[PDB]
Amino acid sequence: CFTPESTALLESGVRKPLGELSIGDRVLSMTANGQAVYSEVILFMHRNLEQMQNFVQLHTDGGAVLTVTPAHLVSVWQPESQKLTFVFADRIEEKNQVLVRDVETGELRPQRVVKVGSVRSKGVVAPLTREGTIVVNSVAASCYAV
Repeated sequence: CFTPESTALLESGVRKPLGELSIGDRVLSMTANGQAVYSEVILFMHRNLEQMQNFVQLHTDGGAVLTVTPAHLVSVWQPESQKLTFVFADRIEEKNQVLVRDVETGELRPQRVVKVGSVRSKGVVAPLTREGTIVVNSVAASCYAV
């Protein structure tokens, strides 16, 4: 799950916080091969704005900050094997590479994690897109926490 203040990018340039994102909205998502696409939000697997929760906070070298629950699946680039995979947020370490939207090109490109923090805050949201993934605060993630 994500925090409700986290940002989705909608198809017509709109930004919406996850706590106000609605079914039917089309949001930026990443395909299994790493391409950016728009995908409709079709349901919420979880949506509780009052639920207190411990979150991992991943800060990237380019200034994206992803706040997700420990078992949330986050996209990771492995440069030695040149392969995209998913890793639990709680397993991600500094210097691991996540996939971040470049404002210059709109592509999702690898960026190093520069800080791993934690926070306890209120509200959890898990929108599901048709693609099964979502770009949140410019960082590519699964829709799923395990």
